[PDB]
Amino acid sequence: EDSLMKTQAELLLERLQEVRPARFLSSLWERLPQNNFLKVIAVALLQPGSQVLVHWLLGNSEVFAAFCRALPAGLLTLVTSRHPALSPVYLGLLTDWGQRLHYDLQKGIWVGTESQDVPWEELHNRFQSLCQAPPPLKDKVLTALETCKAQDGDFEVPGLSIWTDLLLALRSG
Ligand SMILES: [Hg+2]
Repeated sequence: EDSLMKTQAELLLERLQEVRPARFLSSLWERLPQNNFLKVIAVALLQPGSQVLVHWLLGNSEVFAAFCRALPAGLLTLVTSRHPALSPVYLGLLTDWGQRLHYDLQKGIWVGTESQDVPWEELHNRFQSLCQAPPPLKDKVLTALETCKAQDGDFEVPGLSIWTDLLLALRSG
């Protein structure tokens, strides 16, 4: 199941620490259904190069952007804890995605305008998960959120700044 997926992740890593191998990954990405393949890469990133997988993910910003949308918050925080080069990249997508949103006064939420825009609940959930991560990570996340809030003007009233609002949801008194 996830035993199929462990096996497949082992086989992909064994084939990469051996063997292209950026060219292998690119042909696998064009050939395999993307859903399957993102999950296998996720498992490959968590196995006891690999640094070859990471480099290739840094090199393919579209592929990693989909990885970051498709996979659960908690999985993303695991992957990004182990592989810190993926960290500023995750945070940058998150920041970009959050900037796309605006405040719908009638619904009382932050909403996008394009199909691909990330929902508020998803952004909230990704940051909540990142904010419960082991030290080097929790602090880079916190700083990023504060940096953006300060950039918007350090507002505390709701509906101005997504970052004000996210930090209010994320902090508990
Ligand atoms: Hg931010």
